[PDB]
Amino acid sequence: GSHMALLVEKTTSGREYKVKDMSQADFGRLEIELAEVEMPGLMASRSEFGPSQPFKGAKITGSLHMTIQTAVLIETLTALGAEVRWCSCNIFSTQDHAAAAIARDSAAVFAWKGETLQEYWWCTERALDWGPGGGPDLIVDDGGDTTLLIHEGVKAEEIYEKSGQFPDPDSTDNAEFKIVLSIIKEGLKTDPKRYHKMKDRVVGVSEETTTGVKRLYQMQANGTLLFPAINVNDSVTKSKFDNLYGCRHSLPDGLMRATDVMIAGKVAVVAGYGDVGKGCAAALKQAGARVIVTEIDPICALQATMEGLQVLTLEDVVSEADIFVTTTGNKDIIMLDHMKKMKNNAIVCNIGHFDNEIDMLGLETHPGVKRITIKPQTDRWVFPETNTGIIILAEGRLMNLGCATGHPSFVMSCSFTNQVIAQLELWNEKSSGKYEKKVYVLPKHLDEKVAALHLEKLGAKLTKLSKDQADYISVPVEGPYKPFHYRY
Amino acid sequence: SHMALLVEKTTSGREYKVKDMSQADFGRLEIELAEVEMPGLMASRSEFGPSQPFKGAKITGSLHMTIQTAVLIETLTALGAEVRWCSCNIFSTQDHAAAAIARDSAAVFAWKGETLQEYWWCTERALDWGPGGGPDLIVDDGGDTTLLIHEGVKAEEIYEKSGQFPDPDSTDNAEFKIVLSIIKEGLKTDPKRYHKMKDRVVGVSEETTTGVKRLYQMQANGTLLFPAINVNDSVTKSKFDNLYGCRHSLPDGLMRATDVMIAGKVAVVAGYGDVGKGCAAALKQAGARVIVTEIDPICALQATMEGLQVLTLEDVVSEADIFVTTTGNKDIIMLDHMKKMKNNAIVCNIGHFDNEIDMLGLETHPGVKRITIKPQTDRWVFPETNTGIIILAEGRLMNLGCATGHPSFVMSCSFTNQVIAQLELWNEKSSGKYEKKVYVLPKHLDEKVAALHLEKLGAKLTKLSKDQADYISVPVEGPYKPFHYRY
Amino acid sequence: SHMALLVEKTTSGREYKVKDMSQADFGRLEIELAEVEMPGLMASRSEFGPSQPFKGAKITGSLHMTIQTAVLIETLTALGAEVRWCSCNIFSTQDHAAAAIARDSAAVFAWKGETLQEYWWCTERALDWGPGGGPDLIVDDGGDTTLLIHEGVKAEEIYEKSGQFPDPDSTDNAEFKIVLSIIKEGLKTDPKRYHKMKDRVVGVSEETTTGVKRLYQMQANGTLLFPAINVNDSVTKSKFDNLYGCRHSLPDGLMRATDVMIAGKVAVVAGYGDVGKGCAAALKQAGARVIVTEIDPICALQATMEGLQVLTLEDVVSEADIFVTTTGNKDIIMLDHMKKMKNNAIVCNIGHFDNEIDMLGLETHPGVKRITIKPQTDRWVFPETNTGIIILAEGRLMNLGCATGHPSFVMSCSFTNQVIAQLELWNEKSSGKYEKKVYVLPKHLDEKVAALHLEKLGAKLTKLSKDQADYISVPVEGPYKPFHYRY
Amino acid sequence: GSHMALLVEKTTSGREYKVKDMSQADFGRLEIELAEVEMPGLMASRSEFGPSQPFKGAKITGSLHMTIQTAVLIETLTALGAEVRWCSCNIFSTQDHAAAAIARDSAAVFAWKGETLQEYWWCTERALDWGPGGGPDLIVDDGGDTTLLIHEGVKAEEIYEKSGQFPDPDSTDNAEFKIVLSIIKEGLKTDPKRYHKMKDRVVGVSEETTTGVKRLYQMQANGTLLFPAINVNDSVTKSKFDNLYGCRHSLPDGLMRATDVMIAGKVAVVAGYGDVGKGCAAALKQAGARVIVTEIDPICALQATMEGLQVLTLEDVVSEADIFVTTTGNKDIIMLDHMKKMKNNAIVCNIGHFDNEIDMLGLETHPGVKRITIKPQTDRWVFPETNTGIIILAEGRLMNLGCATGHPSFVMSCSFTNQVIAQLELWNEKSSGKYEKKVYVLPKHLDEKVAALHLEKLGAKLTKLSKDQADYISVPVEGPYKPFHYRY
Ligand SMILES: NC(=O)c1ccc[n+]([C@@H]2O[C@H](COP(=O)([O-])OP(=O)(O)OC[C@H]3O[C@@H](n4cnc5c(N)ncnc54)[C@H](O)[C@@H]3O)[C@@H](O)[C@H]2O)c1
Ligand SMILES: NC(=O)c1ccc[n+]([C@@H]2O[C@H](COP(=O)([O-])OP(=O)(O)OC[C@H]3O[C@@H](n4cnc5c(N)ncnc54)[C@H](O)[C@@H]3O)[C@@H](O)[C@H]2O)c1
Ligand SMILES: Nc1ncnc2[nH]cnc12
Repeated sequence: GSHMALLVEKTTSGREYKVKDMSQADFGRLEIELAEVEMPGLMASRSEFGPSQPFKGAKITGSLHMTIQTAVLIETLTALGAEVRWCSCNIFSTQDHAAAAIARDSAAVFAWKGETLQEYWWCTERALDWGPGGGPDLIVDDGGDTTLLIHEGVKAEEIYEKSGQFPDPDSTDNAEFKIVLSIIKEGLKTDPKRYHKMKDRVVGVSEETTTGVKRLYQMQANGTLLFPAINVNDSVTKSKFDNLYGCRHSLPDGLMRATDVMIAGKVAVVAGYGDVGKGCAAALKQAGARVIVTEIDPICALQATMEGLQVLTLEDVVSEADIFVTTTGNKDIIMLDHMKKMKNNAIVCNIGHFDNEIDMLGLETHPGVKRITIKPQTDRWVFPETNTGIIILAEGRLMNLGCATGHPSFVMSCSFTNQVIAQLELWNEKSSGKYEKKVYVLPKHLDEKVAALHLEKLGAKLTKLSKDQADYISVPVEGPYKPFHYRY
Repeated sequence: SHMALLVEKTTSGREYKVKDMSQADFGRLEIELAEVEMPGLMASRSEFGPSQPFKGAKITGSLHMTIQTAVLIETLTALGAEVRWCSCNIFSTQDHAAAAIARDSAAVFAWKGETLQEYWWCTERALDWGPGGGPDLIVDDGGDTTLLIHEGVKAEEIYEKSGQFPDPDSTDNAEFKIVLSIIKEGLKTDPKRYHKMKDRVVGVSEETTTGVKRLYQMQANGTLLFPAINVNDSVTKSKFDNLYGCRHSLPDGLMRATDVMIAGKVAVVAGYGDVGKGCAAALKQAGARVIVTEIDPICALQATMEGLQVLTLEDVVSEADIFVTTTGNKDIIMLDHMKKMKNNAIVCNIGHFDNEIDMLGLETHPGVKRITIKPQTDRWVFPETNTGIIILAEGRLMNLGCATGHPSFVMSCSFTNQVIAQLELWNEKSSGKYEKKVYVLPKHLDEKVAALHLEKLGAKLTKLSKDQADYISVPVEGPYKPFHYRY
Repeated sequence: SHMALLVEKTTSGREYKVKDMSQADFGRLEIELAEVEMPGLMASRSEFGPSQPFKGAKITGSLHMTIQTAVLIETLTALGAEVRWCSCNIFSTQDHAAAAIARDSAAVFAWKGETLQEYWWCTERALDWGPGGGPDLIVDDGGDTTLLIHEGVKAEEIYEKSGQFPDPDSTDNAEFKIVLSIIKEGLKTDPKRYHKMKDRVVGVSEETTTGVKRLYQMQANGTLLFPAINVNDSVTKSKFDNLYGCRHSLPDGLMRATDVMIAGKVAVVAGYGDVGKGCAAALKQAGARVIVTEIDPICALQATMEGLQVLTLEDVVSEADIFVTTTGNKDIIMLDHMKKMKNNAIVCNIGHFDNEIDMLGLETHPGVKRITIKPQTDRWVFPETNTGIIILAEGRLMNLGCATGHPSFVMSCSFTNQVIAQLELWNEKSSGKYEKKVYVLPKHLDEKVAALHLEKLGAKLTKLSKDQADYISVPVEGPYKPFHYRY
Repeated sequence: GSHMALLVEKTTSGREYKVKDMSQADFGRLEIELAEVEMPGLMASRSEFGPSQPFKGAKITGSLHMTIQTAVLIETLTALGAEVRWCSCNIFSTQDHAAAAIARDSAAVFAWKGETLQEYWWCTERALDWGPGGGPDLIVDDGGDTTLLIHEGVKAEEIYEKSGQFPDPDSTDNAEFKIVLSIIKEGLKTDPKRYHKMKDRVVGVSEETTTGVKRLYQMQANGTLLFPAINVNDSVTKSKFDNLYGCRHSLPDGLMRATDVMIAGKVAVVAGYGDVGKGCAAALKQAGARVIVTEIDPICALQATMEGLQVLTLEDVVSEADIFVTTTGNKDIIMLDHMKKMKNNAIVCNIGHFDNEIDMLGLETHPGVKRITIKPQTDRWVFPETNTGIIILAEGRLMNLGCATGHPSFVMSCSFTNQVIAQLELWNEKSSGKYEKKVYVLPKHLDEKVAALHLEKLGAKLTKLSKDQADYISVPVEGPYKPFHYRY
């Protein structure tokens, strides 16, 4: 094979991995130990469920961003008896010391910060490739790439089984999808029933993020979804916490690490005002920026105005603003056309799941443009027309994870305790038909439980309803406390 | 009270009972200002006026009888409705609004400072369409009009068979004794009043969380007599009026009633739902240190993320300067709590009903003394301590009781939803689309409400390309969010 | 006006003129509440009451005649002073406060809604200690009482020599014509009134930025007749009342006058000094998008750091919903600006004098029409456009004119400084310590004011060890900051 | 000499330096170029004054923290004709790439991140040691260490000149001062009139920070101050901007980089509520912490309460709080006694100038304590009594600079344009007696000018007074606009 072939390494115990630097394991462990204290829902899950080993025999593939927080999640799964293989769901989001500690101590991990796209897809394939004993039984996904690979893999395998044909990247004009089809092609040479076996064994997927869940609904709508899915993003204790308060923390962190720019006194544009945009706008306003929101949804627009934020189209503000943040989960928000109008050293970043919110393709092909790397994940692109630049963060990829460390532990404990519950539910319920090849959410009493598990850490003292009071508001003393449609 | 509970009539023969008709010109002046602040309602008049969709309809409403409600009423009449109205609280009426409506537009039975007897008499009047019958449609806020009809029908069933009347001795609740006595008296005049009424009612649209709770109870126990639209739980109602409206009107109520500085104080907000979020926001933004009480661990955790301490009432009762109940529950602030409060602690309620605070225990505490500072600000002094507390609006919703409730712009959001709900029920009167259950308006209409309010504020919306719309799986024209989206 | 400008007298012979003495009981009730909120004043009564330091003193004040000022007045009288008072603005009096004071404690000449003639007559009355002479001491807010004395002395000098009177034709300013006519009339009765007065005045303590500006002008031109203490520039005045007080009372004024939703609007704050900072804070915290105008690049830069846009008025005149002038300057919002404003834009002033907004240009605009919505809320409609603007309190300080001004707690800070200033001037009356110049209170007393207000709020101060105190070069007991510290 | 002797290196042009890694110069230049855009007051100073070379012939020693921002300041001094030698005023505050770029391109620099105290004082001595041509003429100081060394050097030289005696570290129990006296002792062997010559030549010092200015007043009060001083800290455009808004930026940056802890939901204690404490409290509250302030000054305490913050003594909250930040400029704020009461993983940091706000001496000698370094400048100290830890940032040294990058460029341009003005004034005015051996502040019209220079960058449009309006408020159309005693 190739001089530069990607090859798995093995620990002294024989577990596969590929990480940046295994010498970083001790440092990873140190920060993991700190995180544990900040993640009471995960630690409570270990205490409650560890002894009964509910995941005994289960094989779990995950793609949550390979951070210290994810490390605590992984080690909760393993504490509960799972065997685990992991990759990151973005080329820039891995924390190398986290990856090293997990590789050393707990799970197969294929992840490093600064992957090429070919490396990224290879790592995804590896995390899914359990070899002859088969697997996974369970998938934890963030953004849907792992789920996509499986669905596209089954499709390719069907064509191969019927007609002998391999995928051909020439068939697509999308550069990344060419890589995907190439991975699949090569994988047919090693195990051309890989994905069919998986299709038959996988109990379900638990999906972390808004973009991933949109993809799940597309597959359900078109009748292609192969196994049950739990939508973790839309737990209240996920969407209304991680997406909002997480970003309120990690947006400014990414800006400050990447650029050190003063936010106070600047004009910042936030495209989108969903959960992520709300948290980003909040951080920016809190820091002393004057925040302008773009929106397509009149309800979200009206919310922004109630918070004292101006709502305009991008075109209205492109020449004036200092910082741009895309939060939409859509595509084509900041185009080359917009970039050409920006002031010198305008900062352009994306915090939505995929980089196509920003027109990186257009930028890279703009005649005469010059990319000057300031430092990793801070790039100044100089427009020749003006001899002025724009500062792109993380090549348009999720800026919080790419330029900083993403969300903090405490809020990730809320998201990831939902993940643990979701995994437990899929595994425990596998032999009714509680779950069809459809998208489900966790029940409210479990959503409430996640919150309840995090109150003591913060010293929050909850009031107990009397029986009379609970009757009066039509709820049980132990909850759930809100109607099905409650929005919080 | 100097009020005689006999209807008056306009020159045209339309009934009313208000405090002072001389206030009508002033009412009109403030309505004229409110119209500019209520573009959703004005847009509704322009869109639907030519077709007069409420031609021939008879509508009873109970929305608080404010300037804002006047604009709603006059939207209904601009669209062809004949209207009778009452307030849903004894202290929430704005007398000038009532006067202008009574004079110009609709039958109104409402004044600020009703007794409970007067309150229930007004409710009966608003429902009394005379021999001809009615209402066709009900607009309710808190469910008292809906309650009266359901309890009336129940009493009429028993009466028809056994001749038994409701007996007020059956309840120790002073206000419910009044309701049972009103039902008894109505049996003695027309034992089928409410049976006939319920058979003619096309539906009710309900404004507020407490009222919608009641509706869901009636649906669950199979007693609900007619379709209901839950207006509260439109996004453009619950996450605007309940939240931002209270953020405005809570401090307004506090300032008018007491003039107390909020900055530097400790304020307790009991509950952290939509109302409690708005109330806590106002207090914190005014420089108070806010402590939240909650039963729901999700809401509690939200409060902590906003930098608020979450404790039980018992932990802070002697420390706090201001107490605000927002729960929609009962028995939040009891006499036992009151007795521990510092001198001149301010106690108020902004939930729908006054039983959040233990007025009964207060009023019956041996040796207690009430000194009225001014209307709706009372200082109660305890004999044990010789210190006092300040109760606002006798525990009734303080924002409406001590100030003017929410402002026009936010009420335009709420009330545009009410227009849409009323139009839906009425247009569908003969179609069988709605069963005797509780419905919410569809998302495209919730979005329309928002969209109607953007121009006023200069908010400029982006349009999706078809490619972008496809990418996120929505139509270019919406709706833009999944059914279970929480905003 | 129905007011007869003839003094009334109490049973005891003390003069007054108020709107309605029947309001005294209500005044008393609200004063009793205010006392609990004003610990600095109450502490002053406890500390100094036994020694009666103002025994035999005659004090004239012009503080706005509110409940808060009533507590100040009754601190002065608790300490032995005899007091005469007027308000320093035509719309700022609270009639119940005035009544209670008139009845119980001091001569008061004040009502809400004075004409300018009445305003100046009240000022003369507050200064009129009869043949015996007085005042010994003046409490001023904005400098009009001080002005009258200085202009009076000037006119008396000319009169004594040439018999010439002030001629109102010498000014085109309608209000200054009233002042010159009052001086003329007083020459015709007692040509040495103000000469005698100035020789007896121990000093003045001045409350507000505009008043202190005037004092510094008089010092600079050598006309200042007596010592003055600048109370405004105590830290515990300027950086509390002017800032936090307006943060409270600006939204109060807006809400009472108009009930408009602030959230979602664009609001312009002209000026970003202490008052503009507080006003902008309130508006932003209420959900308005605030645009600041400024002439001072430091203040402008501060605003930007707070996330506010800084533009000129001309850039935003047609966009903003609410305009608030805070400058202490003149000619901020002119007729030319008004004409460009959207229908029902709200225009108000919270600086000391109404000439921040061009009332004269408005009132004299051909074909303009004023429609009073209610007292202190006027809608002016222009003939060119047939659209209107809403002027609050005819351009007079809106917080006091449309609401109740600042709350008691913050006014206790301001007014404890006034007590200290008055005690200093009076105790030093015969010592020659103060020249005919403007003085500020020393830092240890500024700190004492703060310290007197901490217990109320439960704020617990740390004590320096002697080693720590030495390390930062301060005494354990303070003062804790260098002379030029800005806080 | 010693195997591990600290020795100056020289550039290819012969200029002295000692930095961590000269290969970092290119990276420093890249970030310097970005900073320049964010520092319009400094760049305007270059444009206005560059051609006239006002500092021709002047030698300037500085000790401003050796950051990218300071690099822009240094290169403004050199653009204006100065020769410059520099050190950092804290062992952890240097940005190594900034130091390298300056060393390479513009000035002698003795600075690295992670200096020992002996290295720190050596670098201070080197920055002051111009060799046989003499110098400096001018000093820019932050915290007063450079000024202290000169004053203590003159004292030692007087004793040496009169009585032949050298300093003896045994004479002091203060470990750091032993190092100082040792430096001075050794320096007497190379030039025993170094400091006397300086005393005679130095035109003045411009002092950056509150602690430094307190020291200057002590020397003025005791009649020991040797040369004029300009107090830059107390320009309005310094104290009310850098100390406040700078810390509002850089406090949370330091916490997030050092620990990644979620601030939202926590209890944070801010000791002191001066300018720095106001900005720190603001950041913490803005981020969703519940902030408790400690104060000795009743005015500052009352301010805090008006902002909705609880004011308590440290003892009231030590067992409950999650984060502690000292802001006092005092000493002995957080003692070992307090530390022993803190919860597991409480974060303890200092943002005041000197580390003695926190009882590091007491901590280090606590029986059985164990220091576990998580990563540089994040240390977990484990108390044996409880088997719980506290997290100390930057060994108690200024946490914003030690754990992150300190303040951002834009606000430092305000501080440092004051520095430029101060230096120009001292140099230009040296031959009257405008300036005695006393502490002075810059006049208000120059303070205003600093602000005015930063408005256009932010798009802020200032109104011009009419002549009539300016008369009415008793100010000139061109300012100054406020009375001498105005507090802003
Ligand atoms: N980086 C992180 O740590 C992180 C955390 C959570 C979620 N995510 C991702 O962030 C993205 C947003 O998630 P969310 O939960 O806020 O979704 P959301 O659906 O709640 O909000 C997205 C918003 O974008 C608006 N929008 C869509 N197209 C737009 C356009 N062309 N211009 C302006 N506004 C437009 C929508 O109206 C909507 O309100 C998703 O990709 C999600 O997966 C990232
Ligand atoms: N890290 C940075 O970037 C940075 C920036 C500016 C200033 N500084 C430094 O920060 C420190 C504070 O500066 P400042 O300008 O805020 O000073 P300041 O004098 O304005 O404020 C310090 C405050 O601490 C309070 N205080 C003193 N002793 C106390 C005690 N024992 N407990 C509680 N409070 C106490 C004082 O009352 C005062 O209000 C100084 O050392 C200064 O040099 C650091
Ligand atoms: N102003 C108002 N009018 C009617 N209902 C309301 N509910 C809250 N405020 C109100």
